[PDB]
Amino acid sequence: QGMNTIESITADLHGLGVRPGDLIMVHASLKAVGPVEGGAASVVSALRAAVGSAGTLMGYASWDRSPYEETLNGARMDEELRRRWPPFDLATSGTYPGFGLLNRFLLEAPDARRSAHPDASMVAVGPLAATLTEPHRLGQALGEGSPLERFVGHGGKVLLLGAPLDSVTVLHYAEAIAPIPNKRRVTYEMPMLGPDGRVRWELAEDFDSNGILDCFAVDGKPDAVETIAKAYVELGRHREGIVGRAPSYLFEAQDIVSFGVTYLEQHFGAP
Ligand SMILES: [Mg+2]
Repeated sequence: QGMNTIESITADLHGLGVRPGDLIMVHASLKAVGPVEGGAASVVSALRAAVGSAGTLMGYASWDRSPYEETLNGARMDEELRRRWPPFDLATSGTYPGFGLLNRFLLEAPDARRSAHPDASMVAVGPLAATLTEPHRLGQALGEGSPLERFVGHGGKVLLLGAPLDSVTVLHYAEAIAPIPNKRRVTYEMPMLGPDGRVRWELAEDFDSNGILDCFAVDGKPDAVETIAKAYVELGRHREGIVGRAPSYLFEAQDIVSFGVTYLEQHFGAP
């Protein structure tokens, strides 16, 4: 039909390998998925149907008003602002649109929870929701201690619904743990909520999310996430298929992270 349905999307997910009980991190382009009856909310319903009440869904929500670049690497932050930057509120603050409209609807799903790192904020729904979303500290955006580390430890799977291979966020965790030199770092500041005296701008120091090494940080050229995912795809371990009208991928998170660490060691462990 012109519009896929909750049930037809659930069938496509199952055919791609999603199973009841799974922990799924989703990156979607809902335009690639195409019209579904009831819109993006019905895509969440289908995913929930696919993983059952025991499964957990997860998404990279971030924040539509994050001051990442405005505070990046000791930038003179322009107090022209006079600090009326909107506070990061877990329930009301918007998601970063670049990571997909679906994260807004995961947030609206029943009993969904959201992590407190404003720039790296994660949404999760299901038994593992609090486990995944707490703790989430400045300086632990995507690496050790982050929700990504626990997503990998709990056997998560990465679902791309028409999103490109560079959107595989769990490979930022592989970047963080890979025993190689010359890894790039950044610094920025975020409005925290500390000892309930409102906003306290606090500082983070973390690995660079836009290029872990110099050669991966060039514009117009593949970053490490894309480079590694493409190389991993050649093994034929992942699953591919259509969901709705979107070319889609399902990856085992432990395996692609382990591949990514191996890849980075074999290629950049020399310097
Ligand atoms: Mg369990």
